[PDB]
Amino acid sequence: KKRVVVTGLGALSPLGNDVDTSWNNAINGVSGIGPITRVDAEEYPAKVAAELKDFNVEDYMDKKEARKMDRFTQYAVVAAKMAVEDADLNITDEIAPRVGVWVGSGFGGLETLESQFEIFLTKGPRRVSPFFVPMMIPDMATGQISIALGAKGVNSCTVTACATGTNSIGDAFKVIQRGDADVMVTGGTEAPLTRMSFAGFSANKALSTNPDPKTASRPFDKNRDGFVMGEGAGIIVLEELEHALARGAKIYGEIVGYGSTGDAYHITAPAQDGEGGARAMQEAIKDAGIAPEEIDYINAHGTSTYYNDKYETMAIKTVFGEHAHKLAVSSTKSMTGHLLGAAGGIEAIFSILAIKEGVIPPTINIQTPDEECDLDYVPDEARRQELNYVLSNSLGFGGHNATLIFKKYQS
Amino acid sequence: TKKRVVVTGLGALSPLGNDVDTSWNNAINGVSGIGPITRVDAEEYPAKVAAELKDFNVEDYMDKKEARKMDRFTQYAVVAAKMAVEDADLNITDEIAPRVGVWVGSGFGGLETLESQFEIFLTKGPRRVSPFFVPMMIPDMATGQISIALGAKGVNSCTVTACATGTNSIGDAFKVIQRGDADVMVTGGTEAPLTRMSFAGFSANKALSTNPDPKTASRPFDKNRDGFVMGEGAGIIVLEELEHALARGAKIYGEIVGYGSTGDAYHITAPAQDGEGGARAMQEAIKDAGIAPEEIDYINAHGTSTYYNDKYETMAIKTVFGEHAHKLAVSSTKSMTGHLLGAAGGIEAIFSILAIKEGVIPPTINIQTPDEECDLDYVPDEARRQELNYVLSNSLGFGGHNATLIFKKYQ
Ligand SMILES: [Cl-]
Ligand SMILES: [K+]
Ligand SMILES: [K+]
Ligand SMILES: [K+]
Repeated sequence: KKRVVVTGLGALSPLGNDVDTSWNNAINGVSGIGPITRVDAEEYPAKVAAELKDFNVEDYMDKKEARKMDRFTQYAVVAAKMAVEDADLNITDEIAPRVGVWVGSGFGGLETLESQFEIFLTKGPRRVSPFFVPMMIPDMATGQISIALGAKGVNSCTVTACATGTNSIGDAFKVIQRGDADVMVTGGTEAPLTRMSFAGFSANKALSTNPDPKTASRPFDKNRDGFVMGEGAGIIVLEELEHALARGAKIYGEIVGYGSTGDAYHITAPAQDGEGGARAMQEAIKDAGIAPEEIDYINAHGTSTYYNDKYETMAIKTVFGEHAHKLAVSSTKSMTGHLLGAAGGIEAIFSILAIKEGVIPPTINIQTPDEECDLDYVPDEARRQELNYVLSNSLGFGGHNATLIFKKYQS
Repeated sequence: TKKRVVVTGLGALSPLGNDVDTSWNNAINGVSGIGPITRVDAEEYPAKVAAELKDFNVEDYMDKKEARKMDRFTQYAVVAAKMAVEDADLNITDEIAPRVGVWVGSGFGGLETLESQFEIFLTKGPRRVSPFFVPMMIPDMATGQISIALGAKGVNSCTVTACATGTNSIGDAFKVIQRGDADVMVTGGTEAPLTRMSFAGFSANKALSTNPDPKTASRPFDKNRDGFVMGEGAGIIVLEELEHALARGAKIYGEIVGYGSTGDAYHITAPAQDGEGGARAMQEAIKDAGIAPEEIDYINAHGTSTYYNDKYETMAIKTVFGEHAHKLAVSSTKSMTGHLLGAAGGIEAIFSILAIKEGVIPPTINIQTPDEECDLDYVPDEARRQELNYVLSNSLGFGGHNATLIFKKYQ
C-alpha cells in the first residue's frame, strides 16, 4: 500500500476566498452567516445563509470562460488552481497521466437548470443553450478542473449529498494507495443557493427558520432547529509519499483512514442512535490501524439539525466509550453553515490545518446545553493543542456515512 | 489486499426488454429498440427517434403510492437491482448486511422531477414544492433507495460521469471488493433521460442524430452516421468476493479483472484527437488485468454513432492492439439499444458478461455504407457464436471521462 500525503490546499468559503482567510476566521470563531442575498428571502421560511463575500470570478479567469461555467464549477476551478499553486506542483506532459481529479458536487448546476428551463418555457427548446448540458452536470467540475490543470489520470465525480466531499477525498486516497495515480486533486464543490434548493429544503423543514444570523447555526445547542445553507469549495492535493519527497513538496499531514457505510433506513432521516455513523467511524479506525483512543479531535458533521447532532453524539459514545469524554469534538458548521457537497472538502482542510498548526477550531453559538449532547464541543474559543490524529465525519441525507482520518506527518 | 471478484447476478430494464433474458435474446437476434419518440412531443425538437422501454408499467413491481415517490431513474434502478439480487439468489442475512454495499450511478438523476417541480414553483409558488423533491431528484437516490429495499449496509456511493457512469460505478465497486472492504456490491447505472430539457440540450449542441428514420438512425461505424440516439433503462449486477460466492453456492457468470480510468483534459464535449485518452484507459485496464493486449477476444465498443466517437474509438483500438486490432471482434450494441447515457456502461457490462457466459458476440446492426476510417471487424448484422476468454467494454464519455472494464471467463 502506498502512503498518501496532503501537499496543497485550496478553498472558497463563507469565511474567506482562500484557505488562510477561511482558517484564520474559523480559529477566531467568526461567523460566515448572514441574511440571504442570492435569492429573494421573502418567498421562504429560511432567512439566513452562508454566502461567499466579495467573490469576483473575473479575478481568476476571463469573463468569457466564467460565462460558460455554473457557479459550482467556477468555485471548483478556482479552488483547484489555488490548491495546485499551493502545492507548487508542475503538471508536465511527463506526469499528466499520473495526476487525476476526483471532485464531487451534491447538486451540480442547479442555477443553470433553473435559468435554462425558464428559457425553454418562454423561447422554446430551440433556444436552449448548446452549453446547457455540460454546464449543469455535476461531473463538469472534475471535467473543467482536468482541462484547466492538464490532469490526465484517474478521473471521477462522486455525488452523495452531504457526504460528497468526504467520499471524494476517500476515493482519491484509495486510488493513490493502490498505485493508480501519483497525485489526485480532490474534494467537493457546491453552489446550492438557488430557488429550488431553498424551496426543497424548506419543504421538508431541514433548514433552520431562525431569522437571527447570530443564533441560526448552533450545533449541539438545545434550541437548534435545522441547518443553515452555505456555498463554496474545498479542494486538496493528495500525493503518493515518495513522489512528494522526490520533488521537495511541503507536507501538511497524512491521510490514513477512510470508512463508508449505509444506514439502509430512510430517504432523509438518520438512523436511530447513529448506528451507521458509528460503523463508518469504526471502519475508518480499522483502516488506519489505530486504537480509538488515538483520536484527539473529531471535526463533527454537526449540521445543527435536531437528529444529526443527537445521533452523532450517540455514535461517538458508541465508538469511543470512555474516550468520548476525553477527546475534543467541534462543528465548524457553526461558522460556515452546511456546504452540502463541499462540506467534506472544507472540513478536511480544517482537520488537516488543525494538525499542522496545532489548533482546534471551536463550535460557536452553544448558549443552551442539551442534556443529550454532553460531549466537549470546544465552545466559543479555539484551543491550542498538539494533535496526532483527527477524524472528520459527513453523515449525509440518504444514509451516506463517510469518515476520514488524518495523521500528523512523521518520516 | 487483492481478492478475486466474480459476477453472481444480473438485472436490467432496456429498450430491448424488461429483463435480462429478453434484452439479451433480442440483442443476439439483432433486434432494434429504436422507434419514434413518445415520451415527449418531438414536433418542436430536431431529434425524432429514441430507444424507450416497451410496456414498462412500474405498478407491476410496486404500489402506485411507492412509485409516486420515485423519479423514473430510481424506479428503473430499484426494479433492476431487485431482479439482480433475485438472480443471484442472495439473502442479505444480519452478519452479511454490513458487508453488502451499493454503488449505482446516474448521469442526470431525477431530471423529470426537477423540471416538473420547478414548473410548479414558477406557477404555484414554493409552498407547492414537494417535501420529497430533493430526495427524488438527486442521483444518489438510486443507491439510497436500493440500499433501503435490500437492507445493504456496506460501502455505498454514486458516481456521476456522464456516458462513463455505469462503467466507472462497476469498476469502483470492483475495487471496493478487491481491497477487502465489502463481500458483495450491487452496482451499475440507471438513467431516465427522455425529458424536455435533455432532448433540448442534446439537440442544442448537435450531439443527437436528427435522422427521422428509426431503421437507420443508430448506425455505429457507418459512413453516414450523424449522432447518437437517446435511450433509457438500468443495468445492475451483483459483484461478489470469490470465496464468499463459493461458500454460499452462488452461480458465477464470469470474473471482473481489469478497470482503467483516464481523462482527456481537452474539451467540455469534444473527444480528444485520435482517441488518445481512450487508448490510455484501455491500456490501464489491460495492465490492471495483468494480460497481453492479444488476450482480448471481443470489445463491446462505446460506439455511440457520432462521427468523432466512432472514428476516434477505432483509432484508439488500433493504437492499443496494433496488428491484433484486425484479429479481435468489435461491436456496438448501441446500434440496437441506443445510448443509455449513465446506464450504458451497466447494460454493456451485462452484454459483455453474457457474451462470455453464452459464447455469443452480439452484432452491430445497421452498417449499410462502409467508412474507410472505420475498417475493423464490427460483427455486422448477425451474432457470432464463439468461445470467449476476455472481453473489454469501453465508455468514452462526454467531458473527457474514459472508462474501461475487462471481464474474464470463470473456469
Ligand atoms: Cl448530430
Ligand atoms: K426546521
Ligand atoms: K466533518
Ligand atoms: K461498451
